[PDB]
Amino acid sequence: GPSFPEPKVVRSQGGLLSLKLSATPTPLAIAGQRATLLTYGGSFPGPTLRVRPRDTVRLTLENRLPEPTNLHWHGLPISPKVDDPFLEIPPGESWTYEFTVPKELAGTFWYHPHLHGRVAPQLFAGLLGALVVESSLDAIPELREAEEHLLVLKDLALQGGRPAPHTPMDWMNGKEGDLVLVNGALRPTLVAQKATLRLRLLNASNARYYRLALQDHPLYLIAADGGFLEEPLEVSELLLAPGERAEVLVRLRKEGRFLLQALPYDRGAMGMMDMGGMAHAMPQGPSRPETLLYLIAPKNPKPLPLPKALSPFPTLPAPVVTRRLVLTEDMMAARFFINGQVFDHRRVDLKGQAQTVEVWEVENQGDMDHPFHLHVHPFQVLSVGGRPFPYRAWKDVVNLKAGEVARLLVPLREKGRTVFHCHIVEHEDRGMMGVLEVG
Ligand SMILES: [Cu+2]
Ligand SMILES: [Cu+2]
Ligand SMILES: [Cu+2]
Repeated sequence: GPSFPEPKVVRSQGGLLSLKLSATPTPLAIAGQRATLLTYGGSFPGPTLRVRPRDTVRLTLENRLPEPTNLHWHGLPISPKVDDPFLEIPPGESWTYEFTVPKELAGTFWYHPHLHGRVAPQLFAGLLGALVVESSLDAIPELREAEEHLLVLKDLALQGGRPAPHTPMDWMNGKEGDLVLVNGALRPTLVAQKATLRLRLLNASNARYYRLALQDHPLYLIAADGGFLEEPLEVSELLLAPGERAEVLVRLRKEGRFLLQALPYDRGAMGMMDMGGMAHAMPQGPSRPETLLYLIAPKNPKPLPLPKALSPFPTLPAPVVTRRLVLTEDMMAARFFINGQVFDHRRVDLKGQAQTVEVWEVENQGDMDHPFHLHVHPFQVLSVGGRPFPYRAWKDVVNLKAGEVARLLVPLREKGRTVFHCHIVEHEDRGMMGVLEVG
């Protein structure tokens, strides 16, 4: 096939994407070995769904797993009566998700399970896929002429031909695997045919971070989790925490082979040591560097000019309330808290008013990085760690290093009961989740 593997794309037809998708244990060949994963649509990753604004999506999920499951339409500002974090599809049963894609939307989104207590093993086993909302901005020449690819960043560990089980330490840290894959392939080669690449990036890992850097090149950020920036932003590297997305332009500068790497990054994962005293927790330190893919430039590359503008970001109404949510950890118990509490599906933690704007101050008082995710209501990151954010764009995951405060501007959109949680999904399963009701 193509030198660069990418998930099969399913496109809406005549404004309708109608698709049956099974969640099933699936034999397959992955990274040169046979393994049985849990997949959507028989593939790892699941198929990429490509839609336009105002399309209707009608997705029937058939659960052929031995445990209940559901879908989270991660990043989509749709109703929590559709993107229902409390829904349970029992084994053997089916459920149809039907929604309209919002008119003012563009970017890379994704779908994965969100059944509390079971997310980490199901996501780690292979249950995820991308959703792309294509926009009229994709027709400006500087983007239309670029060579576009999706890069699903997800790691894996195998044991006896199956996803490796979760250990107690995995529940504390979030599980990372030794197979660091792109679109389910081990260090694939991308033989570029054009000098400008447009790369949609998705961190679909349980817990692994990707400190992205392309050898000898900057990256030009053009979209965050949930929409375009206002103009391209040059970066030397780009950290993608679990659940985050980005879109970048790569302007290949000369012929040759360039490594795209996940540079060493210390997210605060912990190990245990015994040095004659008692057993003590000790930092794992930075991750070892990983090569994600080999990028081969074309002959005599002459990249397009960057676009001068992308999408203006909405001027939001003045906020009507400021909220403070404090993240803490009990590492040895693998328990994780928001404002001193663990998730309870019966308890409403925040009550807000639809079509008002709130300021959310999220403070990480733990020692690990925590990627904070809010369902249903995309937000504008104002600042993190006391540093103003260098661009305006819709995000739905914000990474907090130890001690940092993020200030978010949160317009409340669809009414209903939804959740916010750490997207180290082990931490969510172990209680770092709360309930927001919008009325
Ligand atoms: Cu998610
Ligand atoms: Cu969630
Ligand atoms: Cu966390």
